Amino acid sequence: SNPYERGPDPTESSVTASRGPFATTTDSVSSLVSGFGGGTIYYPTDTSEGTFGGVVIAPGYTATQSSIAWMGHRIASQGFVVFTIDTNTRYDQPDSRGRQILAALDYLTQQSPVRDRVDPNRLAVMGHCMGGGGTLRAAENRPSLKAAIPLAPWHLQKDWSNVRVPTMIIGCENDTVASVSTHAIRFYESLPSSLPKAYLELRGADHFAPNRPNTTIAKYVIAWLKRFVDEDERYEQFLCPPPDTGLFSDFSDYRDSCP
Repeated sequence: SNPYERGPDPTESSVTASRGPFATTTDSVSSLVSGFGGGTIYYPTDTSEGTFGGVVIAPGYTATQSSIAWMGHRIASQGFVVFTIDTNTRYDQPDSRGRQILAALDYLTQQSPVRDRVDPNRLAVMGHCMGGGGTLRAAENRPSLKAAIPLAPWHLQKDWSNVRVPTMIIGCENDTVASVSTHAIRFYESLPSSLPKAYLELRGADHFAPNRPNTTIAKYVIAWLKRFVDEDERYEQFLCPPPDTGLFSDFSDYRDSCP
């Protein structure tokens, strides 16, 4: 038995939906909170199935939470507590984002209005651009985390062989800000070979593809969160077998660790 399973058995239809089975609302967190620059918490209103996994998502350089908010209701409604932060300033570098992600996690589980709805043992980190570099760092530093999902990441450190948290890196094929050959793929290729991982490269997408609703991104994000945060093997169908990487797919490349 698995007590962390939430919601009905998933179909192609459910993973690609813009709103999953759970109704959601939001709490605001002011910038005067310490360790970061505030943000919005998206969470399910139904308590009857149990507590949910927690997820912090962080933006990129020069950007705010507006650039990631689409992920809030989208992911929370599949059965998660999702925290979209702002960083102290818009110009904080990756490792600083990393500190701040870690701080928003602690705030979510220890002090927020919705702490009583979050399982403090089941957490994940995601981010975009430098926020994704920060995501890598957070996972390097807090190996108790269940999942890490860097979107179009940027970081000067290329070697992430010390990461031990299941990691799905999502690259954008035509990224000229954080080109996949000097960022995303270098990171993926350095991950230990024993570690559950995946690299998704979106065909013909630019660097900002993560900042607007994207059905492909949402499906594999929801699946990776589900599989490792909730331990839920009902979502392994969407991860293995891997999908196709022809010119007739949304993916220009896909690497994995299957079975």
